[PDB]
Amino acid sequence: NSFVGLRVVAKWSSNGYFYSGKITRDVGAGKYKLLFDDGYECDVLGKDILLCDPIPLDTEVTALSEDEYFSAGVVKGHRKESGELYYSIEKEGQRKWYKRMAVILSLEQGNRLREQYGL
Amino acid sequence: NSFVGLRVVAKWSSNGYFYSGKITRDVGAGKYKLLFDDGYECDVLGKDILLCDPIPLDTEVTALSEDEYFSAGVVKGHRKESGELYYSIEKEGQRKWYKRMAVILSLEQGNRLREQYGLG
Ligand SMILES: CC(C)(C)NCCCNC(=O)c1cccc(I)c1
Repeated sequence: NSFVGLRVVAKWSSNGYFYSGKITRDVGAGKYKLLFDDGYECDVLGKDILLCDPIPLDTEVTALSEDEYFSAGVVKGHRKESGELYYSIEKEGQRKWYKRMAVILSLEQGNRLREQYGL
Repeated sequence: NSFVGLRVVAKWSSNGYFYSGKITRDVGAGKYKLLFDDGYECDVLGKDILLCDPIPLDTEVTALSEDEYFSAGVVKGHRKESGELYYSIEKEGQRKWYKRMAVILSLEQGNRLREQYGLG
C-alpha cells in the first residue's frame, strides 16, 4: 500500500553510508522524507533507500564501535530485547551484539541489496 | 596545545542537536573538521562545538533508543569497558546504560554547557 512508517536503511549524502531510518512521508517526485535513528530528518531519493527491516542474515555490513568506522562483518542473527533490535555480527569467527543504530552499510555493501530491496 | 584528535559533542544545525564526534582538522576561520561517530565528516563552527569527553556528571541529556528521539535523562555515571565509554542515565529514579554514541544534547541542553565547554 504505502511505505510510510516502514523502517529502512538509506543514504542521504553523496559520500554516504546507508543508515538505519524510517520513512515518514511520500513527498512525491520519487522522494521520501526520512527520519534517521539519531533524529535527523531530510528528503531522500527512492534509489537511495533500501527497504530492509531488519538487514537480512548473511549480509555484509559495517558495525560501528568507539574509534571504529570501517569494521566489516556478516549479520548472523537478530534478537529483540525490550522492543529493541540487536544484530549478531560475525567478524573473524567471533560474534558480537550490536544495536540496530550501530549497523550501517558502505556504498559497495548497500549496492548488493539494491536490486532486491531498493526503491 | 591543539584541539585536533579531541572528542567533542557538536551541533548539527538542521535540528539543533549536539552529537558525539571528534576534531580531525583545523580548517581556519573558527571552523573545525569534525568526524561524527557514525563516520560522517564535515566542517563545524567552533561555537557549535563542546569540548566534552565525557559529558560531565549531572548533565541533562537526550538518550537515544529504538523509536525514542526525545527521551531526556541525567548523567549519573561513566564506565569504560573494552575501550568504550558508557553513560549511566537516570530517568524517573531508574538508571540505564547507554553507549556514548546514543547520548546527545538538544539545543537547550547543549546551551547549558556552552559557557564552560564551548569553542566559540
Ligand atoms: C546527524 C549526523 C550527521 C550526526 N548523523 C546523521 C546520519 C546518521 N544517523 C544515525 O542514525 C546515527 C547512527 C550512529 C551514530 C550517529 I552520531 C548517528
